[PDB]
Amino acid sequence: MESADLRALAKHLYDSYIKSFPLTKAKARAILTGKTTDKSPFVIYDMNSLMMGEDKIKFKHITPLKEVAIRIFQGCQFRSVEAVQEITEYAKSIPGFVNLDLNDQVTLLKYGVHEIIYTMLASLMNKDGVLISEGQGFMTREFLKSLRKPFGDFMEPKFEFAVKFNALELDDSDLAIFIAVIILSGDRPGLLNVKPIEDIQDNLLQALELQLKLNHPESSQLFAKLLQKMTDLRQIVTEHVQLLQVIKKTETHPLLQEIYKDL
Amino acid sequence: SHMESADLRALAKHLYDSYIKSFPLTKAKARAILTGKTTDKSPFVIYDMNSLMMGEDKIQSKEVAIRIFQGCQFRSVEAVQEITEYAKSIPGFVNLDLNDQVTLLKYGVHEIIYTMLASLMNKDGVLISEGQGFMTREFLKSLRKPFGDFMEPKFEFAVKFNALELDDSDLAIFIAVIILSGDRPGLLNVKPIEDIQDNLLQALELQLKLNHPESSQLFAKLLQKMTDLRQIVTEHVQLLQVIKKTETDMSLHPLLQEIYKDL
Ligand SMILES: CC[C@@H](NC(=O)c1ccc2c(c1)c(C)c(C)n2Cc1ccc(F)cc1F)c1ccccc1
Repeated sequence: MESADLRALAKHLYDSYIKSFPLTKAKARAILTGKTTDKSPFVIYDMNSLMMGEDKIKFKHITPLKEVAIRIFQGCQFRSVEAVQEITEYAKSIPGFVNLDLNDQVTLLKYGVHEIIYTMLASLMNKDGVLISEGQGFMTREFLKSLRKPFGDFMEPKFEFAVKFNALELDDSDLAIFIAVIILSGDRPGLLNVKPIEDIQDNLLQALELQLKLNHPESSQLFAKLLQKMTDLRQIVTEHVQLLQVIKKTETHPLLQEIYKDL
Repeated sequence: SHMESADLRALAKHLYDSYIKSFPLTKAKARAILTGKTTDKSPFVIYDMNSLMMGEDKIQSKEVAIRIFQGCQFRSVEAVQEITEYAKSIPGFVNLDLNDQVTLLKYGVHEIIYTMLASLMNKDGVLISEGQGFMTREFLKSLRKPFGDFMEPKFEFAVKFNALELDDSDLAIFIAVIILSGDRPGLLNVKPIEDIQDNLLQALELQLKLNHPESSQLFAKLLQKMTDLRQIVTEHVQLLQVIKKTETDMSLHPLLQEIYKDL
């Protein structure tokens, strides 16, 4: 509607984005390049550095367990569950979300967290590795693909997406509106009242379009390129669940399986 | 109406919202079925062997006492899945050590099932089959030994617990307090667990004061009910040790077995 109101929505989403996500992209980019404050993350590049990292980095997912490739997949599921709760808190700050049907709120989050997890995973990724444990570590890309089959292929697609996605050079204020657009997708299966969802998303898309033009004046059709990335996000989520269904045939704890019943 | 009350009320609203999304049969719906004030919510009442056989196909050639006991396990296992889903929504729960998350769910899931079971109970019986059925207290008490002495401690607690007249918004915070118990055996980090419960205990005190202003010291009486919950769990595990050695042709559900392992 009003151009000034769209900037108010952009400022609101960014303020909530900071409160909901501790390790922002700006903080992650400072770690991946050097914030002139030392505190460089512990790098995991092989099996020996991984065993040293577990004795130094405070890992809160070390259950009595036997192969190494399972532990790494276990750690990435612990963080995923933490991420879902961060996204859920952020989704509640989107204007109009809490007023939606309660079943629709659950549906929008059920199918949206995966696409948001990979979107924000790109903020912690360069072409050589990904930050882990709130930025205290850095697991190299070569060490991830050196894992045995099929555990050596569940991160390479995210790297291929991140290197293309990070080329857009979006900051946290851009991602805050972009993440809100993904959550309010009116085409999620099982929605009961699509109209208010699309109404809010069309309002978020107007805010994102004005945000990208003011924050990236020299990027011609960046708004269009960012919408094309949403298509690539659903391709990986579909590709990941196919690899996830291969899992459950190899990892064969009852109470632990209920906490991680998804993803 | 200070700023501290704002966060406590926000925490109460968050938990109640997660409570509704995690449990499909709330106390409000349970009471609307039992009070019998409509026509579409009337349940089928099972009171003898005849009405038991009459109420079939409610959306094996086993013994009646065995078949009903097997049905209690499936609902218990399904309840563990719902409590596990609600636990992840408690702020800070998924950020704790993974072994502590399992330990809190291991010892907390019993005290919550019997707490919410009171919502489905009155003086004369308990709702079953998602509220479509209603099994009387005397029919369950008439089952062969020792299957007839399973539900009596639960009915006695429910009658005294329901006298507090708590609604779902009160139960949402009280259930969160039960999960974040820092006295569970085998915990690694008690300080982060006690910090979360102190916040939940603070939110429960304000919730009960605003929702039950005429009820004097309801917060103290609600906390004292933990003694009765512990007594039921102790009596329940003693009975299961009898069936384990008398009914060697059946076993508990694997998810239930892991909960009962050790303590
Ligand atoms: C803590 C786990 C504990 N579970 C119970 O003690 C229990 C018993 C009966 C319950 C319930 C919980 C609940 C939630 C309901 C609604 N019921 C009534 C009910 C519902 C459906 C039906 F088919 C028959 C019914 F009796 C348990 C552990 C191990 C083995 C068996 C049970």
